[PDB]
Amino acid sequence: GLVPRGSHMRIALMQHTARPLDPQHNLDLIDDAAARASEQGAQLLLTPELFGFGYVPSQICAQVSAEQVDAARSRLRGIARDRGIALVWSLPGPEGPEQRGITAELADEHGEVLASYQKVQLYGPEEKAAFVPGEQPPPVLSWGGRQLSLLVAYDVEFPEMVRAAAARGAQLVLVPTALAGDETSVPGILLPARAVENGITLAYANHCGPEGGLVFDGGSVVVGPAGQPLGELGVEPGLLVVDLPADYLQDRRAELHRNWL
Amino acid sequence: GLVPRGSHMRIALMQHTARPLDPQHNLDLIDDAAARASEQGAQLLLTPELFGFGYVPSQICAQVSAEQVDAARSRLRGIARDRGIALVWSLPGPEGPEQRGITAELADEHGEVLASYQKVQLYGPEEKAAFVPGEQPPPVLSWGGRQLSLLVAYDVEFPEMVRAAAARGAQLVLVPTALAGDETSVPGILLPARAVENGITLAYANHCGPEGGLVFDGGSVVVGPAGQPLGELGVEPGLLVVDLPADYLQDRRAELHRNWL
Repeated sequence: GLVPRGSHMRIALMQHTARPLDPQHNLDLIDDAAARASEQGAQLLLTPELFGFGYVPSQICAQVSAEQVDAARSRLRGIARDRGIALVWSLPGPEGPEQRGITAELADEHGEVLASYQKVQLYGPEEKAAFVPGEQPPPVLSWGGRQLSLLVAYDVEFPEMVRAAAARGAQLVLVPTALAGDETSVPGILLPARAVENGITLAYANHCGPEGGLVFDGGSVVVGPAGQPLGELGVEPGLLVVDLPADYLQDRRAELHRNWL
Repeated sequence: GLVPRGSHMRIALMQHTARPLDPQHNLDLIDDAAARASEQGAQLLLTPELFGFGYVPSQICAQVSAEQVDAARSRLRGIARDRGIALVWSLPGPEGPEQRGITAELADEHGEVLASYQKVQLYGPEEKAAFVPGEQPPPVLSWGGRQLSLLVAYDVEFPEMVRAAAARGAQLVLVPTALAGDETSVPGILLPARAVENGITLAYANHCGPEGGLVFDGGSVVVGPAGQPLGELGVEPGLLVVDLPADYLQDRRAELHRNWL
């Protein structure tokens, strides 16, 4: 409903089913969600991993050109500006098909790209055959009165990746994902710990349905710093809208830890 | 009951209330538990943090001598040998009161000390006033057909510490603890993730009652690699006896992670 008293940030997560290799369809779905989110007074929309082309790594590598990626990117920056909402998307990277990774980018409500990130932790042999892993830590930036960061999918399952964001000041970590196979331990067990162990909030936006030979779990969720869900979806398409309201990060002996991994 | 078909390791956890500064009492409680565990066919007993002197950091520093610590240590090695059970205990370290830490040690059923470890992550200002932090990673060793490791209390709440054990081959991480204040997120949220994110089993043995001005939570638990409790206690004294039956550790990009903490 109405924006509450103690909240100045309202976010939205898109959970839907993409059509493999049909960016016009999938980007129309993101535009629809962006509009709906903005109508409900959200200031940012998070969407799932590789949504624009579908989660089809091998087919992205074989069939999607750099010019097609750029065309999608341009449309998404357009959606952010035209729907007046910050937008996090995930696309192949901008290089050629043999040299690019899986990315996440944040555009503000004016359409400016504020931050870009390449997935460090690729999942499985298909991703590793289709994409180059990222080599840079997660970005952290001020937006909306807080420090936001980006990670993609499998990345959040490594405590190191979330710690790398929180070490740089992250408060709100936004994670496009694509999680299939009834993997309940990721949102059920790992995400709450990532939140608690860093004192942060995490938003996790999944696909949810038949798509590319998989059946995605849905279960999109926003987890706060106590490890509790602030909002969660089930298995069907939906738009989750959430108002956001030990000192592990100081106590950790990082100079020793770094030598022990 | 009877040792089951698919299990060759049965462990026990002691959960009890210690009396501050009364090692004879507290070590008699460990001897009792060791006997009971051995009668029930356990091969190893895990006991809680600082149990022999009570969880009273400031008073340990002010009043407990190195010779008193050594006397306790000697009795514990005696209990392991005389009750014919491997034993994990936690005592002040062996140096003088201004130079020692909080330790965990594993003795085998012959009373041989197989491994010793000094707590790296001290909790709060009282611990930090009474003890020196450890500087060495967790030990890992073969016992009973598996690779065992040690950590103490607060250590397990850092993913880095559990990763350091699993990186060295740990399969079973044994954690004396002292957790008070109805801190449900530690066993409820963090321990299951430590298990899942490494593929390991963890045993967590707490105090449980009035002791040293705190009321300890109990909730001793053994968590398996799916994050599920294999056995758990409530808030009262007890002896938990448990039969033990993505490739994160390979996939992690440790050479990058180490630069990002």
